[PDB]
Amino acid sequence: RYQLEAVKGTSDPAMLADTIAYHATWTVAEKQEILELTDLEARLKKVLGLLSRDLERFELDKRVAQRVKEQM
Amino acid sequence: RYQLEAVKGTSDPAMLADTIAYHATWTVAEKQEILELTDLEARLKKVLGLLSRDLERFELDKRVAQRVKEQM
Repeated sequence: RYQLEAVKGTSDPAMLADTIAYHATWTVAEKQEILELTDLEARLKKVLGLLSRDLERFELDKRVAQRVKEQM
Repeated sequence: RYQLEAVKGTSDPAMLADTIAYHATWTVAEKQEILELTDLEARLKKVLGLLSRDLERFELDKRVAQRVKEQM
């Protein structure tokens, strides 16, 4: 959990947003598309949505695995 | 269950998993495959699934037998 200790110590939203977006390993094409934006709102919203989708898919996969265990 | 209760203080919980697998009635080949497995999580989930299935079979046997007495 050492990647969560580099997002504190300062009070500038832009730098923290940039480093959080960088820390999330995404595809290079989507990284370039994010970098193409001049503001941060749209890219932060996209990253948040992608992370929420990934968490939902992980939980769904675990629950489906348990359900398939019960089914077999 | 006295064998399992006599080894409560035994360390190396892989031993505990193997003993729980050995104390439940299924294929002896399955017992040997689980015991010789080096990893713990895989054997843990496999034995948990076997316990789920045999608990299901015994509970369904109990309710079937209740229906047996009711139908007679």
